[PDB]
Amino acid sequence: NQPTRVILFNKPYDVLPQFTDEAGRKTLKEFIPVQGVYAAGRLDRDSEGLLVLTNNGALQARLTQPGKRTGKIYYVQVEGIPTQDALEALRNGVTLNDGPTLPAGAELVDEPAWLWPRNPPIRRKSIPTSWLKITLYEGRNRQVRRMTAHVGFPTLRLIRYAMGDYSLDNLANGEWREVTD
Repeated sequence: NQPTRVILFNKPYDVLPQFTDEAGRKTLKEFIPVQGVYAAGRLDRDSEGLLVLTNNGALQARLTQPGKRTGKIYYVQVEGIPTQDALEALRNGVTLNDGPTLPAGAELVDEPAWLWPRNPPIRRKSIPTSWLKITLYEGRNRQVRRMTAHVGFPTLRLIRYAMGDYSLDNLANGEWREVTD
């Protein structure tokens, strides 16, 4: 039948997680000259980082089926310096307009050594920023951005480092690699 194709991509900012043309927007066609693969877990246009692309239904389901509790690790740049109480809330649960969140990982971290510049750069001189490592097991709309804002520390930049088995290890922004066996 259809030979399996699995590709990992480090998605740039302002690129859609798709191959289909979308008027006025940049897509994966500019980066990955492969047809027939699509996202196993879409990553927002204004997010960056790990995108898994495949043609295989089993893998798609494994990674995306609602309720599968697929783990995702994000590095998030936020305004201010989150308090211990705020981080505890992120770990335990907050209630968004669509309901409570599941328990999560949330830790204050150093700016990652592997970070690349964003073009354009983030959104101020007199206000510090911080980095969080957030580990989620759900995939609701703009979830990390909504959670951080909820507890008082809006997101400026969002990078998905890992999803399921996969990570960005050794993948520059805009680069892809094939996963084979």
